[PDB]
Amino acid sequence: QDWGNLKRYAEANKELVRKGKQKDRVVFMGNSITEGWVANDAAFFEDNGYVGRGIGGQTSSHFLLRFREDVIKLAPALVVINAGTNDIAENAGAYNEEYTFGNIVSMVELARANKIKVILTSVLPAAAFAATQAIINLNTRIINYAIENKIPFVDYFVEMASSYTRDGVHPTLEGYKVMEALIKKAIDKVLGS
Amino acid sequence: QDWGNLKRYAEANKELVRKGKQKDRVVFMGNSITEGWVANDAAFFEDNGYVGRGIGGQTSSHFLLRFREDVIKLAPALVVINAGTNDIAENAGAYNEEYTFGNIVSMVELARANKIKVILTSVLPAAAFGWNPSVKAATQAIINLNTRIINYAIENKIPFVDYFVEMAQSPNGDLNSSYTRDGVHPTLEGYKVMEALIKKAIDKVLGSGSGWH
Repeated sequence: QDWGNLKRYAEANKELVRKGKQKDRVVFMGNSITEGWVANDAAFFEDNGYVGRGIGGQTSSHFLLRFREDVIKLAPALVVINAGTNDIAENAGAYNEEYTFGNIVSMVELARANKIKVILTSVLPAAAFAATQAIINLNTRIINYAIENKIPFVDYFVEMASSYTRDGVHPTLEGYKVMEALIKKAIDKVLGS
Repeated sequence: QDWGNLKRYAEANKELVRKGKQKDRVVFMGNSITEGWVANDAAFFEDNGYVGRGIGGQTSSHFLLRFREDVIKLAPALVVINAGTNDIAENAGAYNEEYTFGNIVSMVELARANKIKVILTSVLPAAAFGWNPSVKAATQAIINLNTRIINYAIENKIPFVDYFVEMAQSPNGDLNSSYTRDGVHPTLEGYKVMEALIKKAIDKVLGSGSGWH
């Protein structure tokens, strides 16, 4: 058993460490949208020196368990954390806003303890404006925390289903292309500052 | 679902916060050893203002998941971490020293981010019994993990309480046979050895809490 799925990237991490620490490496942590980003446009990551560490179906608890191996040990300059909303889908009745939010705080604090800059992101489903309440309440709580602690963040807007989404939840390839320009702006500002 | 077992102490944490803030609270994070310590010797915790947050069978990965709710949100002065016994025992999966040691470091960094002092501790010696061939390899893993912990403690000026050296026996490095009956918990005599060490170390960090006596 390997509940956190540290196995998923363990060999890939080994191959990275063998190739030497890298300037301005950015790690993307997240669930299926982050996983699907690499699947849909691997060259965006490879060309930019970005490392995708997304795993579909996972919660912020899994992210916290993988954080040291899949982020800290890669010695990145910056980590993009897409976490929060997916716990509501995945945990359904057991979702607890305090626990999810606390996992995000924990990863921010681990990143900062290791001199890794942070961008928090969220991909807000279109029909989020049943779980609307939980999604908005969590996103607003993260926004307030981000402002109070000067954490840059990016709220990707998913249109109503559109050449950018089929279901109003997940990006198409074209939807990923427009998320790329936006996240790059955020990253290059954070790395330059 | 609640793989970390945040449910175990959720209600007890609520009732603790209801009773108000305590300046010198110490939280003990741990597995069956720590859970059974409160069961066998509640007075040691109650008399000294310590809070036990042990859960049986749990690994350092569980502890990392529970750390914010069961340590940070209790606003303690200090957290005692004893982690590793079940990582090595493999009751919850294969053992990886890097993963386990890294979970301990992550807890230390979360503690420090929250102005909580840390005492790190040795994983206890493995108990030899019957026809269990895994015990000699577990002892080598325990000693190697404790070495990673103690060098990290030295590097970061963190106190390290060496239960192991006081509870192991020669030549095999396994548990003093007197110090366990069930192979899961120290006996009370074993807990008393651990109490003298950890209380001395807590009092060194926080000062004497004896009051007027």
